[PDB]
Amino acid sequence: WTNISGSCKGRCFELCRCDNLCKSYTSCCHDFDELCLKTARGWECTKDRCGEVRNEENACHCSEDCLARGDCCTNYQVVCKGESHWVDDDCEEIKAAECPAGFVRPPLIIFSVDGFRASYMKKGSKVMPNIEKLRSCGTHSPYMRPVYPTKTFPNLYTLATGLYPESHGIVGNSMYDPVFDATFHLRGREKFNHRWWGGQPLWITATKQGVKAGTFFWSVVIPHERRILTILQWLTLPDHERPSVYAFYSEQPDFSGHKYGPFGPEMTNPLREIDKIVGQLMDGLKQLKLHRCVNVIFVGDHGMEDVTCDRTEFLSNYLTNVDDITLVPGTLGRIRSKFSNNAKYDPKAIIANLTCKKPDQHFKPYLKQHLPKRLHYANNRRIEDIHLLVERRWHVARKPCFFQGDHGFDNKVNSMQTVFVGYGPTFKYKTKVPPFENIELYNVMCDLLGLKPAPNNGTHGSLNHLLRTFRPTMPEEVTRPNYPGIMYLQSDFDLGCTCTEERHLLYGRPAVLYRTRYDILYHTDFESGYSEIFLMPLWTSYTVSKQAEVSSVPDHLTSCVRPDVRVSPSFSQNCLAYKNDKQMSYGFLFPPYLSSSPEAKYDAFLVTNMVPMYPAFKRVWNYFQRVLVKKYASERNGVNVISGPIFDYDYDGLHDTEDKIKQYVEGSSIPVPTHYYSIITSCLDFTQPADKCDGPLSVSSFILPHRPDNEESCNSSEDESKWVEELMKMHTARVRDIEHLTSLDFFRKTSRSYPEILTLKTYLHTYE
Ligand SMILES: *[C@@H]1O[C@H](CO)[C@@H](O[C@@H]2O[C@H](CO)[C@@H](O[C@@H]3O[C@H](CO[C@H]4O[C@H](CO[C@H]5O[C@H](CO)[C@@H](O)[C@H](O)[C@@H]5O)[C@@H](O)[C@H](O[C@H]5O[C@H](CO)[C@@H](O)[C@H](O)[C@@H]5O[C@H]5O[C@H](CO)[C@@H](O)[C@H](O)[C@@H]5O)[C@@H]4O)[C@@H](O)[C@H](O)[C@@H]3O)[C@H](O)[C@H]2NC(C)=O)[C@H](O)[C@H]1NC(C)=O
Ligand SMILES: CCc1nc2c(C)cc(N3CCN(CC(=O)N4CC(O)C4)CC3)cn2c1N(C)c1nc(-c2ccc(F)cc2)c(C#N)s1
Ligand SMILES: *[C@@H]1O[C@H](CO)[C@@H](O)[C@H](O)[C@H]1NC(C)=O
Ligand SMILES: [Ca+2]
Ligand SMILES: [Cl-]
Ligand SMILES: [Cl-]
Ligand SMILES: [Cl-]
Ligand SMILES: [Mg+2]
Ligand SMILES: [Zn+2]
Ligand SMILES: [Zn+2]
Repeated sequence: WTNISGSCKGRCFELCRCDNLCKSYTSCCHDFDELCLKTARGWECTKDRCGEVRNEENACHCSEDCLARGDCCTNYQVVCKGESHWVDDDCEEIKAAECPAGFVRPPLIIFSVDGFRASYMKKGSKVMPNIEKLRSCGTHSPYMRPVYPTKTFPNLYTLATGLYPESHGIVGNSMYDPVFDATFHLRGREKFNHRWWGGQPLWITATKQGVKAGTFFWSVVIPHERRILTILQWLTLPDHERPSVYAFYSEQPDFSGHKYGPFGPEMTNPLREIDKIVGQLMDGLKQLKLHRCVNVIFVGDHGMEDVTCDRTEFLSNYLTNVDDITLVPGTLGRIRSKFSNNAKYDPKAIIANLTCKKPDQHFKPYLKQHLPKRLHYANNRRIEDIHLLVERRWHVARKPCFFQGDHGFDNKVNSMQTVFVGYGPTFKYKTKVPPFENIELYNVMCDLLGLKPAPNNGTHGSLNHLLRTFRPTMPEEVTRPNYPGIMYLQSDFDLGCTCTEERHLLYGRPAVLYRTRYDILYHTDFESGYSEIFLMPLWTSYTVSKQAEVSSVPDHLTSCVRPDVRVSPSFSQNCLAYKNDKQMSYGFLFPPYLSSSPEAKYDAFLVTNMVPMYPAFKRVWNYFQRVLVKKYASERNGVNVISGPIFDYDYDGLHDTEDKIKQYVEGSSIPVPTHYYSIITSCLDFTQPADKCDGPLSVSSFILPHRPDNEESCNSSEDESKWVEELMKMHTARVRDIEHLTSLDFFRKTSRSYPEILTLKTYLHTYE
C-alpha cells in the first residue's frame, strides 16, 4: 500500500512512488497524471507563445524564466531568440569535452531504436537529417551485428550486459524455465521478476562504482517527447543528483516494419518521426550548451525482413502428433514436450521426421549442441534441446495477413543487421569503422563512463579504434612447450601400425593458457603442438603458397602410419583402437596431399599428425584439405592454415577438461573431438604473398561439427562440390570463438598493435 494523497510535485520520474515502473504493476500518486504527464499545447513553441505568461498546465514552456528552471521546449530559443537548429550548423570537431565546470565526466545518452535496419541509413539527409549529421560527423560503421535470436529482449539486454543470451538468461521474447516452472512473456507480470535477468547491466555496474544512472526503462504511457524533456531536465540537476548515464528507447521503426515490411512506402513517415525526436534532443542539448559535452550512442537492437503468412511451414505436415508438443513459433522454432511423463514423446523421432523431407524445406532441425558455435545458443536450461533454424523470409508454426515484416532469424542474415553511431567528445571525428557485434558495446560504454566492466563476452580493447582517447594486455602463457629430440627406438612401439618456422609458423607459436604437457614437433611442411594428455595435436600450422601443387598418395602408402621417435609409445595413439572401433576411422591435420616432396610426405603419416574422424566427416575434411585449401591459396596469394581439434561435450563454448569428455575411441583413452577448426590467414594487401606480408592481416575461420553422418547437409548424396562449401560457411567463426574453445592464444608475434589484433580476432567472415 501507499498513501496516494501524497504528491509528485517537483519530483516527476524520481530516481508514494513516482518512478517509471509505478504504472506497471504498482500504483502512482493521485496527481501523477496531472503533474507529470501534461500534454497541453504540444511540444513546440510558436511566435505567439514567446515571452508568455507561465501556465503550469503546459507540457513545456516558452516563458522568459523557463531556461533557469530547465523545462523549456526543445525549440524555444530557435523560435524566440533567433538561434539555429543543431542540424543546420556546420560540422565542428570536438577536440575536448566542453562541459560546465562541476561535471566530473562527459555524460552518455544511449538512444536505442527498435528494428532499425542498417540499410535505412541509405535514405540520407532527405528523410533523417539529424541522424545523418550524427552519422557523418561522428564515428559510424556500415552495420552492427546483433545476437541470436535477433529479437528485442535478448538484444537490448545483451547491449546492457555485454553477454550472450545463454549467459544472461534472456534467451527469447518468450521462454520457459523448468526449475522455476514459469513462462516469461512480452505481456504479463512475470518479466518484471528479477530472477530471469542474469549478469550485471550497465546501470548496476555504474551505481556500484559511484556513478548515478537514469532510468533504463520507460513506461508506454510516457510519450517520446516527454522522455527527451525528462532527460534534458535531469541534465540540469545539481552535481550530487545528476546522472551520468541515460537511456532512451523507441518502439519504432519496429512496430511499422511489422505492418508494412522493411521496404514499404509507409516506412518513410516513422523514420521522419524518429529523426524529429533525435532533433529535439540535440536542439535541447544546444539550449543547455551540452551539445559539445555529451556522448551520444544511436543504436538498434536488430533489422527487419519481408515475411508473410503465405510463407509458413507447418509442423503438422511433418509430424503425426503436434498436440503433444509445445512450439515457440515464428522466425525460430523451439520444441519440447507439452506434458511431462509422456512416454510417447521421442526427440530422435521428431528430429528424424523433420530432416530433409523436401528438396526446398524452409527450416532445418538441430539439437541445440549441434547449432553453429558462432550463435553461442546452447548453455542454458531455458533453451530447449530441439531447435529449428528458419530460412530467411519464412515462419514456422504448429498447424494452420496482418503482418508483412518480422525478425529473429540467424544473426548473420543481412536483413537482421542493425545500426551504430557514436557522436561526442570521446568518439572520433568523421570516422568510419568496420562492422562489429553488439556484445562489444558494454565495454565501450564502461570506458566512456570511467567504469571497470564486469566479466562479459566482449573483447576489451577490440573497439579502441572508435575512441579519440583502457590498454589491453596479452594473456600470460601458463604451460611452456617441450622441444623433444629423438628419444625412442622404432622397436619400443607396439601400436599395430604398418607402412620451418619462417615458412609455416608466421604469427608465433600459440600460447597454451591451461596446465598441461605438450611438445612442439618440427617438420619440413608443417609444425605442431602435440598434447601428451589428449594424445593428438592441439594445433597444426602450415603455409600453402599461391602456386602450390596438389599430388596424391600412392596406392601402397594409403594405410601408412608411422611411430614418431620424439614421443613415448604411452603418450601416442595406436591403429589397433581404430581397427576395433567399427564406427570410427582417422584423418590427418596436415594433409599428405600438400606434401612438398615424396620424402617429406612420410612426415605427414606420423602417428602424431593423426586424429580420430568418422567416415562421414572425412568426406568434408578431405574436400577441405585436398580441394579448398589450394583454392584459397590461389585466390588469396597463399594462406597460412592452423588446424586442430575441439572438445566441448557440455556445449558451454569453453575448452573441456578431461572429466567432461564422454566419448573415446573403442577400448582406448584417445578422446573424440566434438569439432574441428581451421584459421586461414593471408595478407589484406593480396598483392603480397602470405609469408612476406608487411601490413594488416586477413583471416577466415570455421568450427566444423564432428558428426557421424551428414544429415545436416540435404545434398550430401551429391558430389562434395555441391554441399561442403555451403556447410563450412554456415559454421564460419571468429578466431576468438576458437580461443575460448581451446584455451589457445593466437597472433602473439606480428608487426601489428595488440588492439588491431583483437579486432582481427573478433572478425566474422559472414559470406553475405
Ligand atoms: C561469456 O562470458 C561469461 C561471463 O564471463 C561467461 O560466463 C561465466 O562463466 C564462468 C565459467 O563457467 C562462470 O564462473 C563460475 O561461477 C560460479 C558461480 O556463478 C554464480 O555466481 C555469479 C555471481 O556473480 C556476482 O557478480 C555478478 C556480476 O559479475 C552479478 O550479476 C551477480 O549477481 C553476483 O553479484 C554469477 O555470475 C552466476 O550467474 C549465473 O547463474 C544465474 C542464476 O544462478 C543466472 O541468472 C545467470 O544468467 C548466470 O547463468 C549462466 O551461467 C551459469 C553457470 O554459472 C549457467 O549454468 C547458465 O546456463 C548461464 O549460462 C552464478 O550465479 C562458480 O561457482 C564457479 O567456480 C565459476 O567461477 C560464471 O558463473 C559465468 N557467468 C555468467 C554471468 O555467465 C561465459 O562462459 C562466456 N562464454 C564464452 C563462450 O566465452
Ligand atoms: C523491449 C522494451 C522493454 N520493456 C521492458 C520491460 C517492460 C521491463 C524491463 N525490465 C523490467 C525488469 N528489470 C529488472 C531490473 O531492474 N534488473 C535485472 C537486473 O538485475 C537489473 C529488467 C528490465 C525491460 N524492458 C525493456 N527493455 C529490455 C528495455 N531495454 C532498454 C534498454 C536497455 C539497454 C540500452 F542500452 C538501451 C535501452 C530500455 C530503455 N531505455 S527498455
Ligand atoms: C514420422 O513420419 C511417419 C510417416 O509419415 C509417421 O507414421 C510417424 O508417426 C512420424 N513420427 C513422428 C514422431 O511424428
Ligand atoms: Ca566445454
Ligand atoms: Cl568533463
Ligand atoms: Cl605464401
Ligand atoms: Cl591486422
Ligand atoms: Mg575403424
Ligand atoms: Zn526489437
Ligand atoms: Zn519486432
